[PDB]
Amino acid sequence: RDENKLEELKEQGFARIAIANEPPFTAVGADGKVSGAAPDVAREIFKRLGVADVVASISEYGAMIPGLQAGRHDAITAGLFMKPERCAAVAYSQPILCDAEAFALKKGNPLGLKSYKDIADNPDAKIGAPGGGTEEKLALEAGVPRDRVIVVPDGQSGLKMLQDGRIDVYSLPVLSINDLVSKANDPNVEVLAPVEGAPVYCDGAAFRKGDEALRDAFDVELAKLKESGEFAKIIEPYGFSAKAAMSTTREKLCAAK
Ligand SMILES: CC1=N[C@H](C(=O)O)[C@@H](O)CN1
Repeated sequence: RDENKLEELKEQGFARIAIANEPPFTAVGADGKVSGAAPDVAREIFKRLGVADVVASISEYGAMIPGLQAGRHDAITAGLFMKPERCAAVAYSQPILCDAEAFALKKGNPLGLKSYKDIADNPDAKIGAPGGGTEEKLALEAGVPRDRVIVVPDGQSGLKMLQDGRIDVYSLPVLSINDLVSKANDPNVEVLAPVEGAPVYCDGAAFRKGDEALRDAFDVELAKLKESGEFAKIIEPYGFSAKAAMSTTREKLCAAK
């Protein structure tokens, strides 16, 4: 289950992957099929490694690394963006899904919220964000107090919380917000993208430190997918940029900048 992880996954027939259900990063249809850019890439690569299918678990973003280190899943494939502190806890693949950050906001933006700092500087402003995710951390880092950063389980709840006036802003990656609002059919909601002063992130498939040999194998296929253009064929129908991911590396994103 360490150096010989791939072998066991092959003779097991499947790999356990962690997702959050946030299109177009991850998605689950009523059928039960797991799609989205991250699981499709993960699915294709595992297939190439002799691993016949993926079995997915839904959880919130903050439970993913703990679940991985506890050995509950074989990889995180969910748009879990590379950050120094995350990089120190897992063995990431090379970059896959890149995106900026966005705001879902009341029409006309009554509070003038354009950066995470704007939220911090207004004591009335509450921001909705996934628990343990990048947006929550960026709000906290900009100086939004804990009790004004509100944990939101998923996009549909964030939208509803915004409509109810529980939050003044809901924050996800641009592609996630765009997808959510276009399906929302709500003239009172408005998108602000990208968030001013917020970093641009890329994710990878995240593995246990002791599963680095599996990570290497996954990466050999990722690199071949990138080289052929097949990588672009999988992720770009979802709105992602292949070039962005190919323009940087794990080490650059994991660097303390
Ligand atoms: C795809 C996605 N990634 C963020 C993260 O990696 O924390 C989450 O906070 C929100 N959605």
